[PDB]
Amino acid sequence: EVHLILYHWTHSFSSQKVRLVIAEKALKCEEHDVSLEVPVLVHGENIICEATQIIDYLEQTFLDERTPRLMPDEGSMYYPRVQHYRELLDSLPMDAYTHGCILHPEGTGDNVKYLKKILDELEKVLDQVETELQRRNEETPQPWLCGESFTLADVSLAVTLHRLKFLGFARRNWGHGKRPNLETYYERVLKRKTFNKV
Repeated sequence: EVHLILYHWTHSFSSQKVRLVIAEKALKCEEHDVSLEVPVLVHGENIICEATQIIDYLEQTFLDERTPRLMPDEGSMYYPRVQHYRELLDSLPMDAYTHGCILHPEGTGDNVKYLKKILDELEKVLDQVETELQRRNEETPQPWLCGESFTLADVSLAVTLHRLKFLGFARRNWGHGKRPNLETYYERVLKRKTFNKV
């Protein structure tokens, strides 16, 4: 029971990731929606910016047995694998699918080529995730992406999937015969109560 402050943009993608971690870790936090772009966490005299650095801080700093851990031990068996999927998902340029990376009309020729690149990049990441979720299925007599416990890889995936639904990508990328494990996963995430709150 410590008093954290979080300054965020309530509809931003970074904000949803950080607030989900904070809900999962069951931490008290006074939230300030400062919209009118990258989040800021204050913990007494410590001031941490950017979702990934805020989340890493929250994991290292709150070691109380009462607060759950979203990661296994750094020398544990499956830490490298969870770190791998969390970085994979966190590398997707989620803000770039709508407009690309060049907005001026005079770079349309190259913007559409960049949009192809990242959209092919997105297809492989989701394909890689769907095989991993099948491997988990083939070992269930129920587990999340990397193992039995909800994890930072699952935080990045739940929010990444929610974000892709919002942008109109879900219909062509899971359900209706396509990537059935992702559909089940997203359906399970929506019912989780920490995610529902955000």
